Amino acid sequence: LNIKTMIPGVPQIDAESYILIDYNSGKVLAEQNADVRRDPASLTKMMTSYVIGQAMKAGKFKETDLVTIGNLKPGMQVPVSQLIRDINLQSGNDACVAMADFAAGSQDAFVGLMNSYVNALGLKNTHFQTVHGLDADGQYSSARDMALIGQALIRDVPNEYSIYKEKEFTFNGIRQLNRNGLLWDNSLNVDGIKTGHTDKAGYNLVASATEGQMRLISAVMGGRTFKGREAESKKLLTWGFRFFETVNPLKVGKEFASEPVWFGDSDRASLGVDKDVYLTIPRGRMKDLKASYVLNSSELHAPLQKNQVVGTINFQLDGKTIEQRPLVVLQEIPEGN
Repeated sequence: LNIKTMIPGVPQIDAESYILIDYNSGKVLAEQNADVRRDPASLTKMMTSYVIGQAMKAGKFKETDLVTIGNLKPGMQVPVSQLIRDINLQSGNDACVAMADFAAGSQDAFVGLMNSYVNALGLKNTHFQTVHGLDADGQYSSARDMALIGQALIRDVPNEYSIYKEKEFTFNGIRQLNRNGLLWDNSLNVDGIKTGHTDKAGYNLVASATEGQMRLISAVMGGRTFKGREAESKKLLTWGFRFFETVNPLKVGKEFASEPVWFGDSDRASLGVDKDVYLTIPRGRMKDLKASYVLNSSELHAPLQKNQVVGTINFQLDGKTIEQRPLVVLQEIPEGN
């Protein structure tokens, strides 16, 4: 029933590894060697910028604060806004060392923070050695881990992430461009990430684009040619938006169902979810998306705690449950008698 339930063929991507994920759902739309350990090269500055965003989020320093350059010439004073624009748009290696020392006291302690953020994110194939990644040796990542770093940037530090769409900034009366060529592509709404090239790392790009409420993240690593620098990723984004859509069937705190309660201070339980429901399904099939729920006991008896789990919501497509979520009590019901 062949055109409704059709599974699209993934385009040909000329690179060694790639992954395409939906920012909200976390769904994996396409993947090839996504867990293979490779050199991220200057994609390493994504994690560097993540750690800086977290420090600014926590109030440790601000954009208007002044940084002294040490061992861009030594002893000049540069605002944080400039140094992080240099890191984010230009990938400047100087600015990474000046910021690591400002923020963490030394490079090594900063590297120590990079790698604990790797474990906090759950990344299983990334490890850093320097703040900048210049050393063609020894440090590694994967297309999957790099896209997950991209997502955490957008999610955890939105004030850091908003800097990556700036097209230009002025280092000292010197106008500097963002190096991410996809920002000027009028066919897409790209607002991110990082570009990097090393003869052994190949061409690498972590991009993010939006269409409607939908956000996609791609990571292509070890791209083989100059002319596919931007084009390969643009293929993959475009493909993902053409065949898929992300819908949001249920938000936190909304009443999904209502069920009778025995023995409490009220006779009805307001039921829902404790986390937002985002799903990624084949474009155009929403009106076929059905939701239903099953309870774990026949009668809901009091007491009920707020966010207690009393069942499961089953999201279905073609008689296929594509996702299940815990159904929770949205408002506490103390035992009445």
